[PDB]
Amino acid sequence: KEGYLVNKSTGCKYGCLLLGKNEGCDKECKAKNQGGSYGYCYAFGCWCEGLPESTPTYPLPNKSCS
Repeated sequence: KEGYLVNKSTGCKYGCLLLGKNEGCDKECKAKNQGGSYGYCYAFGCWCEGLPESTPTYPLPNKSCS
């Protein structure tokens, strides 16, 4: 399961504006905690491809955000 970097506390995904493979997004989306294989900007959200079934994906099952 892939998906945006949804903040595990607020349920707010880390949204981009500049779509495609964002370098900054790559850093967070393909970060250690994330474990993803790819990190880019889908619909102004950090879409982490290669994501574990353990890594939460927007939106959170606790809280929602924009």
